[PDB]
Amino acid sequence: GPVYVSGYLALYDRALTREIVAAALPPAGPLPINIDHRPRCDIGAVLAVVDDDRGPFFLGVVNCPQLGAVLARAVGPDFFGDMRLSDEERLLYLLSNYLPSASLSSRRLAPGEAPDETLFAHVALCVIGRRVGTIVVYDASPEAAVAPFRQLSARARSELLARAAESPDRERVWHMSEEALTRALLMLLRDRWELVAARRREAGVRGHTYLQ
Repeated sequence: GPVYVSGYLALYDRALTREIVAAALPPAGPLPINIDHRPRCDIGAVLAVVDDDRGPFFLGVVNCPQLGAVLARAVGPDFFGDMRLSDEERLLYLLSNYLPSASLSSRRLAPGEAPDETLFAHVALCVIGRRVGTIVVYDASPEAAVAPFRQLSARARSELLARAAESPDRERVWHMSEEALTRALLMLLRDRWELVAARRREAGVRGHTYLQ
């Protein structure tokens, strides 16, 4: 089944000003979600983007049956210990630990060219490494995936769930070959995890299950 992802794509007062985001929303078509900007590597879709006071904020669906297996193999045999967990839960831990950030693709415009509905192309989910994007949260339902962002306005929150519940992409399934996903997902960890823990706290996002 599907799992869900959310985050601020950018923060107005930290590339993206209020004016630009206004000109870009809502997008001219739905935005795919992919791994590290690789096409032929779509795993989901942005169900909605709102223009919250702090920044543009998305809610997305991930739903690629092959993904959990390939992730589980990356991480290798010993990762979960004694823990008794469903496939859904395993994947959420794996997403939370190996794809903890995202990266909006915006079209570079020529000078002279005014931002519009086609500006935003897609949201890459970013594999942990040299460079970490904007922090995201994963969970089993849309409400749970948005819940840790306590600063999200109520206006933007309902609007985002309302929009998301009528996305034509809510029920899709994205199939990926194992070979495709395997290329996508290949000390440097320990360091990057401190950064990610840091950016999580900076963003107000705290948990015990998938977040810390």
